[PDB]
Amino acid sequence: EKSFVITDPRLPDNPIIFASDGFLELTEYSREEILGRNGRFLQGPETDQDIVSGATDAIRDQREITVQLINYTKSGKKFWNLLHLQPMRDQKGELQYFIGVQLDGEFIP
Amino acid sequence: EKSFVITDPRLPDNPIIFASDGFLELTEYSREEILGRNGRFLQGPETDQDIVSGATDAIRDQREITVQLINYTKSGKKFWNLLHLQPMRDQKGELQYFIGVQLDGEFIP
Repeated sequence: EKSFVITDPRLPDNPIIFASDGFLELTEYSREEILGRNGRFLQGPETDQDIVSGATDAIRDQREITVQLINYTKSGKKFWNLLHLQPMRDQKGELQYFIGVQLDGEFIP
Repeated sequence: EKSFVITDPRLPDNPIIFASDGFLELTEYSREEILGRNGRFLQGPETDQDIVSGATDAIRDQREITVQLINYTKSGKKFWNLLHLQPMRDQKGELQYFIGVQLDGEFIP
C-alpha cells in the first residue's frame, strides 16, 4: 500500500488528520497513536537536525519538497524515510492541507 | 513604541503576520523582511537552546509563557529579549493568534 498522511496546517503544529494503512505498516503505530500528532514524532537521535530545520522553513513557506531523513518505527527500528511533502490548496488557491508521501527506498542507495 | 508581533498558528510554523513599529526599531529589520518569518529568526549562536526547547513545547501546547533569551539585531548586535507570548482565542475559545511582546529589559538585571 502507498504510505501517506494528510496534515492540517490550519490547526496548531500541523497535526496528522489521516494516515494510510501503508503508513501504519511502515511505522508500526496505530491510527489512535498517530492522529493529532506532528509527523516529527517519528524522528530520533540520529535524525539530521539541519534537514529538519530546513524542512520547517520550507513548510512555513508552503513549498513542495522532498527530504530524506532517519525515522524510527514504534519498536525503535531505524529506517530511511524519503518523504515528499506537497501543499494541497482549495479552489481559490489557499492552503488547505499538506500531503506527505513516504516513498519506497528500493531503488534509492 | 511598544514592541510586539502577532503570529498566526493556523498557518504553518506560526509566521509573523504583524509587527509593531517598536519591533522594527528593536530588531532593525524592515516590515518586508519580517512578515512571513517565524520569531526564531532573531536567534543566533549564543541563544540558549534549553530555553528555546522550553518555549517550543509551551507554544505547541498553546500555553502562555515568558522567556528571556539572546537575540540579534539585523546588524548582529546581541540583546536580551524578555519575551512574553500569549495565545489570543476567538469567541469560542479556539486559538486564533499568538501575541508576542518584547518587554523592556531596563529594570531586569
